[PDB]
Amino acid sequence: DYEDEFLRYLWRDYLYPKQYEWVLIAAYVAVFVVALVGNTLVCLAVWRNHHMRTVTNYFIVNLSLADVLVTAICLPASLLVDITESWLFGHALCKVIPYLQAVSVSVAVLTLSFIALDRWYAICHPLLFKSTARRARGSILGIWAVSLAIMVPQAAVMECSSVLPELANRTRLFSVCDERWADDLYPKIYHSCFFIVTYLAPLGLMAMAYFQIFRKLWGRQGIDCSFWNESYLTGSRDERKKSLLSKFGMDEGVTFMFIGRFDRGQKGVDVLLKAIEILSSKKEFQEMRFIIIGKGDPELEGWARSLEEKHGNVKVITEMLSREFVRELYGSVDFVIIPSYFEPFGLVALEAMCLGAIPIASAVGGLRDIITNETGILVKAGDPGELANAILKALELSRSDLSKFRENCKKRAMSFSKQMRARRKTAKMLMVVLLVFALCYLPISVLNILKRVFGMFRQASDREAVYACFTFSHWLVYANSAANPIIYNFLSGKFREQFKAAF
Ligand SMILES: Cc1ccc(-n2nccn2)c(C(=O)N2CCN(c3nc4cc(Cl)ccc4o3)CC[C@H]2C)c1
Repeated sequence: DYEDEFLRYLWRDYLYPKQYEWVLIAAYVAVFVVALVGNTLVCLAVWRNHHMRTVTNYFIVNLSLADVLVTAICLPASLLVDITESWLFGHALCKVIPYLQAVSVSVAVLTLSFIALDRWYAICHPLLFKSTARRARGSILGIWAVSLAIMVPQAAVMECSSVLPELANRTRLFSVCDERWADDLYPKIYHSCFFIVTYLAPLGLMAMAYFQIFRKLWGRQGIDCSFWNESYLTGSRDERKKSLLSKFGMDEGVTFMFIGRFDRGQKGVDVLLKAIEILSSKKEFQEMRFIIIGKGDPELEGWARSLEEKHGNVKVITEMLSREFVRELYGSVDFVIIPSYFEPFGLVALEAMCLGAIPIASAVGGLRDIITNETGILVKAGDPGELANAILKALELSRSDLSKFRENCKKRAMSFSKQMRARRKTAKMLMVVLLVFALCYLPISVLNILKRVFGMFRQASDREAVYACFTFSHWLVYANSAANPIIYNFLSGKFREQFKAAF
């Protein structure tokens, strides 16, 4: 009958001294200061400098401000509650602080989502990529609006109660803050939807987005620009060409060069050979030199050697060469032909371009991205005829200086390589941030979903370790706020620079 009543009456002053408290305090103040100075350093770094004012960094600022909010208001309250098992604040703050916590979690997740979306467009759909500062500073406002709108039920249900309800004796030592619902459907529904909205759906979506992003960035680390440059070549280019041609027993002429596996339906050496057969006539053919380098199918090798013994301006190399010598080739020949069928990386285009070799390549895959206007010739893949015509145009261009074209090739290759490297680094950082986020909010979510929907931890002496789980989960949640600036400091060069300069 009056068991809970009487037991509460007897044990109401039984404080149980927790063995590990000073470590919790130390952890909380550590996280507190680190999150504060870290996130403020983020905000300062971005706001002050102009090169930092990027959409990604505007969002990162939004995230940092969210974390600042949480760290300032909710972290100390969470510390006090978790240590003293009591609510030491007003009835108003009992609604406000958990509300601000929910809202800020929302803001954080949505921010990461917009980061992921922005990067997903920039990388996976470059053509549709629209991302001005006006969009960001206006989308952030939408994030805060929705976040401040959909969290009002939690503010509503937050109540500050103490002694067991329906009890005449309102005597108490301490009060506590918790949720008060009517129908038991309401808390289950709201908390399941809270887990879904603030964790499940956006982290799923972002998992997809970063999956596609990393799939698009995979294997694209760029090339060694320190190796692939003309600096290690001696003399003038035309004299290197003259030396090269005379070394193969040929005379001066507009030199084209293929390098790749002799494949049927990949590197397209067959397209090249066919194109040479097309060029076997015409007046222009004698003005051309061809150097076909590679090794693959015996049929294609024979097909090449036949041309090497038919036309005096065609040399075939099935010999194994060194990178230094390949470099020397790229810095000697006039044009390099990449008749690929689906070339996803086009490292030959980059490596050759860095050495002034002008690319004549099939408009497929990576090549399309690398070779733009005023920096190469692009061909419908597969068609030997259009390739031959491209070679003819190359010849008609060779009756001019071509030097600025080559310098354009160099610049394009270098900027492209640097861009893909920067891209890689950025995506890596954002990935790590998302990951650390997920791991940080995982325990509190598994606990909340196990406490508010699928039963609870309310029965008997099944509470002592559960409190410890909850305190740890809370601390972790706040530790994320300290984590992000550190992540930025290890994985973003510009943030490193600004974090150093701030001292
Ligand atoms: C302390 C803390 C930290 C993070 C939390 N989180 N889990 C998921 C998202 N974020 C929670 C938590 O379990 N939340 C979020 C909001 N809630 C809440 N209660 C709080 C009490 C204090 Cl002292 C300070 C902040 C508080 O936020 C009550 C509802 C419930 C869903 C609690």
